Amino acid sequence: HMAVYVKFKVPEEIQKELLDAVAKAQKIKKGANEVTKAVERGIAKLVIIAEDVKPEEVVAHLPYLCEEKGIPYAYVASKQDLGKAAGLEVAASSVAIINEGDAEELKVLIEKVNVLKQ
Repeated sequence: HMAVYVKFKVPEEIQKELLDAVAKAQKIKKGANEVTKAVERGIAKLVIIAEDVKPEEVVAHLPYLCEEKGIPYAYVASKQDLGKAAGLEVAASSVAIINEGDAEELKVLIEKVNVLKQ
């Protein structure tokens, strides 16, 4: 695979961690338009982007925006799965965690991602 917008590989074990962060979150934003607003306003603490978004242009601006705003981001395989972790019955291309369920887990998972992306 790897779409152009997928800038680093996130293995399955950290993908699960990401999904589980999303499911236990207290407040999220869902979908590219809401996610992009939340990064632009500086309320996202972590952005999670599906790898299988088509058209890819829906999410292709997100890694750049996140990097330019200092916001951590990473990937999961499935937008279906992402939408179910976010409490939906439809897919989500992207999720932003606004208020997380476990602070300490978020800070460990954000570092894990830093490392992946080096």
